[PDB]
Amino acid sequence: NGPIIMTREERMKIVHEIKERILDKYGDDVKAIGVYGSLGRQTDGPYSDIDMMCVMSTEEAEFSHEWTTGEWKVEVNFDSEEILLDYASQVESDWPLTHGQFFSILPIYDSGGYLEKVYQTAKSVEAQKFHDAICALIVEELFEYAGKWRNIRVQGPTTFLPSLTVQVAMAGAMLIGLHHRICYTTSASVLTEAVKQSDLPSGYDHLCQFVMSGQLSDSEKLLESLENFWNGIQEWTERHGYIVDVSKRIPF
Amino acid sequence: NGPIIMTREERMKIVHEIKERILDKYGDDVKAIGVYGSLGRQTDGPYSDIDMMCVMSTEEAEFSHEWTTGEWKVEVNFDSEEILLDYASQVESDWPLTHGQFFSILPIYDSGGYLEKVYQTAKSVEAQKFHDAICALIVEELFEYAGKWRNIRVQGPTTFLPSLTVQVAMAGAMLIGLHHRICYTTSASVLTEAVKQSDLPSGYDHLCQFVMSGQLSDSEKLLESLENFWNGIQEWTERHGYIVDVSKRIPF
Ligand SMILES: NC[C@@H]1O[C@H](O[C@H]2[C@@H](O)[C@H](O[C@@H]3[C@@H](O)[C@H](N)C[C@H](N)[C@H]3O[C@H]3O[C@H](CN)[C@@H](OP(=O)(O)OC[C@H]4O[C@@H](n5cnc6c(N)ncnc65)[C@H](O)[C@@H]4O)[C@H](O)[C@H]3N)O[C@@H]2CO)[C@H](N)[C@@H](O)[C@@H]1O
Ligand SMILES: NC[C@@H]1O[C@H](O[C@H]2[C@@H](O)[C@H](O[C@@H]3[C@@H](O)[C@H](N)C[C@H](N)[C@H]3O[C@H]3O[C@H](CN)[C@@H](OP(=O)(O)OC[C@H]4O[C@@H](n5cnc6c(N)ncnc65)[C@H](O)[C@@H]4O)[C@H](O)[C@H]3N)O[C@@H]2CO)[C@H](N)[C@@H](O)[C@@H]1O
Ligand SMILES: [Mg+2]
Ligand SMILES: [Mg+2]
Ligand SMILES: [Mg+2]
Ligand SMILES: [Mg+2]
Repeated sequence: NGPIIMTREERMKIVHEIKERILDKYGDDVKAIGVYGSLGRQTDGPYSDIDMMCVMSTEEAEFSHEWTTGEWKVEVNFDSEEILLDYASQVESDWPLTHGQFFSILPIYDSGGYLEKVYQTAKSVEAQKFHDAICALIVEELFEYAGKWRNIRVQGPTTFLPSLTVQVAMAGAMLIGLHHRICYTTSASVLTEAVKQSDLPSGYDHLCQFVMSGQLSDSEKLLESLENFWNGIQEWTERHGYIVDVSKRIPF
Repeated sequence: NGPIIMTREERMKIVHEIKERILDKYGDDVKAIGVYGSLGRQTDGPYSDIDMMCVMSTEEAEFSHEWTTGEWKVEVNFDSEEILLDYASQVESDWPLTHGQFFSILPIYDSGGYLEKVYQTAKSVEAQKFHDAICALIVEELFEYAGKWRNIRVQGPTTFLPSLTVQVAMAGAMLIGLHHRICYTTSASVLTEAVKQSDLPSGYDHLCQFVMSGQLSDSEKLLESLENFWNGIQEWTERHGYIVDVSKRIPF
């Protein structure tokens, strides 16, 4: 019934059982096996799960095995070296949430320093990619969110405002992480680490304190905190040179 | 800045200006042009944006133009017929959130009934795809969320509980939408439409009204409501046959 409590040593025993199954099934096509997530960081809790990544020599390989035993859960990703390195150098809007997995890999099997290659690739991403992701985030996510809460103020529904506020605070956290080109430790610590960073957009800290405390019932204060954060954004982007093109009416 | 107030008539003027550029640039490679989102449903609000889809004849075409003028925002997706039809028949975990776009397309240009083809494809998916997506959702998301809030109870951080509770309520809404094979109208109405459907898992209704009202500060009331919803999941999946074999420790 649900995830049960497990200690670190029992989880690692499962990891090596899976590693032996992987090597028995795929043999010399396995280049490397590593553990990421909290278990790879050696900070797994009693109810933490298991996340493993495998580097294959197998040409264009990209698949995953994700299952439960009813008591615990495992996910194993299988990728070719080319596919994995390409993904590790691609900066999407949620890069600060996702790509921390490449910075604390616990090696389990490695025939040729592949896990070190993935780490070097992830930490050497060209600065321009973060600049482009920040500008895309403002247009694709933040500008759209602003239209949604401004609609809520004039026509509702207020029952969406708590969920929307959570999404906006998360998007702002991604914006800060992209600026500092720093990945957050884990999903549970995204907002906690975001508000402790420097160069915050004005109004972001105040907005986060609603989400972190759970006080999301005052719709008129939420709308005002969102509006203050939005105004802070375009300040913030012109100070750091993240300028968005608003000049073309049809840009194709 | 942000999105300004616009009327429906101003939005439709922009749509026909964009369609007119599309035909000039791509000519006979344009199979169809349609409007989706709230404008395609003719329920756009004062701050709503513009969402358009374009079916191309050029095989493997898949690109998008998404921009702002500082005052309003537009997104135009360009897809080949095969890529679009394939996507319209694939049932992911967020299918109830995304695939409503194929059920209320406002036609603007159609050289061969392609927009009707996309609609028929979207509504003619065999039930097995929804059964598999429901089972995948429980393993990949709900079981994982249960481990995360159980970690919060024993080790924190409690500041993540409001955001996690919102994610669980959304995942439950996807679960209900997949069961009934009905997509939600828009993101703002996901929770409102989810709790009005029949055959809900026990405890989901109570959990949603925490999220819909914004009262997410009582951490222990949230944790108990989450556990009740999780218990409701097990009876609900048991009763409807969304069962996966969980007996093997490594099922590959
Ligand atoms: N593998 C290389 C590369 O991966 C790409 O795919 C992405 C992404 O699409 C995929 O997400 C998976 C979903 O597609 C699938 N439906 C369910 C899986 N559970 C998803 O896995 C990822 O998301 C969960 C989130 N619960 C991660 O588990 P966890 O919370 O325990 O976190 C462990 C560590 O992983 C990082 N992290 C945290 N949150 C996320 C999210 N939301 N996405 C991705 N990574 C996250 C964080 O550092 C944390 O410490 C799970 O580990 C994670 N794998 O996952 C991969 C990227 O990993 C493409 N398939 C392709 O380009 C190529 O294969
Ligand atoms: N086009 C065929 C197919 O699309 C696939 O791509 C997906 C998905 O990856 C993509 O999401 C876009 C992001 O990748 C991009 N970074 C930013 C874009 N803004 C995203 O567009 C989609 O998400 C927004 C969410 N705000 C949608 O806008 P909106 O709130 O105005 O909603 C309009 C209508 O669209 C439906 N809807 C609602 N929420 C969503 C979300 N989260 N995703 C997708 N659709 C949503 C709903 O019915 C509502 O009435 C935006 O319209 C939407 N396009 O978008 C497409 C899926 O549409 C692949 N690229 C590929 O398989 C192929 O191209
Ligand atoms: Mg984990
Ligand atoms: Mg995991
Ligand atoms: Mg819209
Ligand atoms: Mg839109």
